[PDB]
Amino acid sequence: LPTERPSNFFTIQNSPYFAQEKCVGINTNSTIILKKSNSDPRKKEAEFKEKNWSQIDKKGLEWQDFTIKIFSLKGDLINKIQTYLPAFFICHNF
RNA sequence: CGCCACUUCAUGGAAAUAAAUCACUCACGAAUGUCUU
Repeated sequence: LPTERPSNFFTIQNSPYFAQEKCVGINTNSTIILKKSNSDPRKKEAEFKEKNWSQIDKKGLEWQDFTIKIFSLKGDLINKIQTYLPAFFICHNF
């Protein structure tokens, strides 16, 4: 973990998401750059580059509670949506 | 823990449809109804 990061910046080290593996490494385009630490060999330390953080294709975003608005002039459609909406989100990922 | 990327870049439908297609006014008015030898 680089010990200089924005307060909203967090990492999931081992995840099934294996795209964007170049975001941590050697090249200057990487968001987090690993170089061999001084003194002791191995046990490299990481540096956070905010400029590369901005130009990342995908980010893991978690928000507070947010609203979903469904509009329909058909009352029976809305009431059927109300029954199935809690089940729909439980059964699906996005 | 180390190392490492490929793939995909628009199809289907609608392509004009109805309303009004000339309306009103003037449709001849005035002079001459014989004149001069």
